[PDB]
Amino acid sequence: EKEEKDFRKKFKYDGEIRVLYSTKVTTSITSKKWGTRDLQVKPGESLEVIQTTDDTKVLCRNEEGKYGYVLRSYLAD
Repeated sequence: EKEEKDFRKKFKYDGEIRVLYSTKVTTSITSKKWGTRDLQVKPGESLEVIQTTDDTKVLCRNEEGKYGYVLRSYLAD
């Protein structure tokens, strides 16, 4: 949706978005920390995991038609 433009906007990343290994949000996930390029996901939830952004970063995707980033700091394996 129009949300894709929001993600692609900052995620000008040109790749093959495909949830290959959907990881589960660890209760120790980010619940307070929220960034413009971050997702408002909650700890203890499950979302689709895309490809690794840089080295230790997994981009989650929601059927909501919007994407979000997650730092390895607070995320599942």
